Amino acid sequence: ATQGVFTLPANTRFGVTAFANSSGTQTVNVLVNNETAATFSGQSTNNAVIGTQVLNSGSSGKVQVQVSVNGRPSDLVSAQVILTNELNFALVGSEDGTDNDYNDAVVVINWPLG
Amino acid sequence: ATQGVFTLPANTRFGVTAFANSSGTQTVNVLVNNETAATFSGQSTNNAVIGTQVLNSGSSGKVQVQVSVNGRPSDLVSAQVILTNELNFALVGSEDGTDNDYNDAVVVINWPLG
Amino acid sequence: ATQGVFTLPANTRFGVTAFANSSGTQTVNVLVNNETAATFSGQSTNNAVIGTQVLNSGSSGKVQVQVSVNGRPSDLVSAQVILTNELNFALVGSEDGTDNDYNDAVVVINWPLG
Amino acid sequence: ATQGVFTLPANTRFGVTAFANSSGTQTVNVLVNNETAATFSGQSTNNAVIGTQVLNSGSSGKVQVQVSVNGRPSDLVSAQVILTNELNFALVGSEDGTDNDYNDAVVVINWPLG
Ligand SMILES: *C(=O)C[C@@H]1O[C@@H](C)[C@@H](O)[C@@H](O)[C@@H]1O
Ligand SMILES: *C(=O)C[C@@H]1O[C@@H](C)[C@@H](O)[C@@H](O)[C@@H]1O
Ligand SMILES: *C(=O)C[C@@H]1O[C@@H](C)[C@@H](O)[C@@H](O)[C@@H]1O
Ligand SMILES: *C(=O)C[C@@H]1O[C@@H](C)[C@@H](O)[C@@H](O)[C@@H]1O
Ligand SMILES: [Ca+2]
Ligand SMILES: [Ca+2]
Ligand SMILES: [Ca+2]
Ligand SMILES: [Ca+2]
Ligand SMILES: [Ca+2]
Ligand SMILES: [Ca+2]
Ligand SMILES: [Ca+2]
Ligand SMILES: [Ca+2]
Repeated sequence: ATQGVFTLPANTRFGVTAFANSSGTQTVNVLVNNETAATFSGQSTNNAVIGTQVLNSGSSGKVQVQVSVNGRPSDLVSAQVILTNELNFALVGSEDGTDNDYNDAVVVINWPLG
Repeated sequence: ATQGVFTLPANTRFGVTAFANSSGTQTVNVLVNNETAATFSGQSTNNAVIGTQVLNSGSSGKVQVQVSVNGRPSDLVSAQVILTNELNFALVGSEDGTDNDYNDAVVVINWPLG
Repeated sequence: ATQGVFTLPANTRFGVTAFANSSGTQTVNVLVNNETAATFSGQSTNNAVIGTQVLNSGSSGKVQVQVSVNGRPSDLVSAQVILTNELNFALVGSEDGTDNDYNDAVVVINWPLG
Repeated sequence: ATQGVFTLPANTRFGVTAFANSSGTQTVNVLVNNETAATFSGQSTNNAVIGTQVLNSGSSGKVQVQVSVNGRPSDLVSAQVILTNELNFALVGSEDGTDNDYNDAVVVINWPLG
């Protein structure tokens, strides 16, 4: 199944934050309407924040997260969860190796903001 | 129901990160085994990270998030989600006022790390 | 926070199914735009299906699950989860007493159908 | 990533229920101890319940859902959600064709019971 693709409400501000847990340097690309809107790159085995940014979902609402390590795409897992019919999380994990911890880059998208 | 209480695997490192979206100054207490382990505070209407830390869940695994603003406990919402039977998110939103956006302090707990 | 309220897409067929795990007889009311659209009643301590139905989310998309035992509202817990940006679950648990198992009536809403 | 595999608490009763939404007849296999513990079969495009059962999660607690249509494995998507730290849902969708609706068989596992 496709993973890391989410339809946000259109024209809505959202936060995106990435954490790293791997010996490999992680590159996280965030696309809005198929166009790169943010890129974070960092390395940590202690869950450091390698980037955080406020974006806007634009006219289409389409948001896609991609993760790669030294140019190789990581395998993604994702889901969206909504609490009290209001608070939204779009969640991504990724695996760059063999251990299937799926935390090598962890990406959290949250909305609404403000 | 009770919200913001999670049973993590015991003796396991986890990340905890808080974001703010409110005119009010948020005070976020993170309790492990019923004792305060971290306190994040700050103010933002733009989803700023007001704290991020690595903690150990200890012998009980019990982690609780509490949020105060204006000297009163915010109303909390929460859930835990597990992806590919490996990657865990414990999610918290909170409401300090009347608009029920539930984003005034947003807390993300993630594990495993490393 | 309000629980058991979900915004579905307008005019969309959805499934609703309820299970019982309590000595109390469970009554599950499903409202679509604030009007009762289905009602299930039954008693089981073994997860029996007390009702399943297909409904239409109608013009508003607003679907509300209420659970009561002989007219007394149970405490509710709920969330929505979306898998691969397409498959939606709206989940409800409920507690009619003191033990906090939250399974006394369990309600699953799923869409799309077909 | 692997989908449809969940760690339940060991030696614990759980409910498993499947719904069908496809022209193809769905075959849902539920494994405990890596061995088939239940199989549900049926055909519906209207979310019919094609099986519901109570099982014990066994020695390991590992429960796996597989779905096939005329013997061909469907692609699976899954996640687990925990509400109020008590009520657990393990959720599966499956895709037998080209439309990416992932509802062709929908499987819900819930625990605890009683
Ligand atoms: C090696 O590069 C694998 C890599 O880094 C490890 C430290 C660990 O985080 C592993 O999960 C990750 O795939
Ligand atoms: C007043 O302090 C209310 C408060 O701040 C607003 C800017 C908005 O974020 C609202 O959701 C929050 O409760
Ligand atoms: C009353 O007996 C309590 C009630 O029924 C029990 C059998 C058990 O399911 C409990 O969770 C429920 O609240
Ligand atoms: C075959 O026709 C495809 C199959 O059945 C359809 C009626 C629809 O449910 C589709 O999602 C499913 O894959
Ligand atoms: Ca890894
Ligand atoms: Ca890792
Ligand atoms: Ca608010
Ligand atoms: Ca706010
Ligand atoms: Ca109960
Ligand atoms: Ca019960
Ligand atoms: Ca399909
Ligand atoms: Ca289908």
